[PDB]
Amino acid sequence: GAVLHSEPLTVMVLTATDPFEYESPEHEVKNMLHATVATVSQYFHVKVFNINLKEKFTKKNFIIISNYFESKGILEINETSSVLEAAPDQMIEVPNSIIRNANASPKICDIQKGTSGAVFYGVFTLHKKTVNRKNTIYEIKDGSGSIEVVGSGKWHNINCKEGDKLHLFCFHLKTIDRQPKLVCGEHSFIKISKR
Repeated sequence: GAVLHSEPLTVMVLTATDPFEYESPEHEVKNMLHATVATVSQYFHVKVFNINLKEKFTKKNFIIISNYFESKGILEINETSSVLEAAPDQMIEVPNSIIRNANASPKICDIQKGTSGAVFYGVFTLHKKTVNRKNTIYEIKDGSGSIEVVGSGKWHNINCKEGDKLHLFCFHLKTIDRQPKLVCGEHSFIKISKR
């Protein structure tokens, strides 16, 4: 159950992925990208479903979004949304603290406290990989704990080795055998950093 934001909101683009394939709710494969943006008070993760907007979602661009959606605190832009270039006199002053917050990853111990279905993003070191038959277990670890990431579909058996860093986008928390795990969903994405 998403909510609709009708009013213009000026944001500064912080980061954006390249386009990648995903399956839509109508069971069609299309392209999307993940982005992060900031107002003067807060940063947001954004799912961008209209790939024609990829040039507007460039780092340090100022854009004005309207008729966009929000689910679980994540903003969603689809074809029906409006994304305009901000005029020079429409720029906003984003404190560097917000940008630092946006780039910070959550600690695994805090992911482990999440409610079922909570959504997380971050960059984590791969500690152990178990390639099963229908899915792959990527055990990630930081100084606060360890958690299993369950990858299937596009994220089954990806080309990585223990020690690499995995940048996880839009994974969600699920209890599996009395244990919190991160699992992929419709809009999940992984980026590998070799080490």
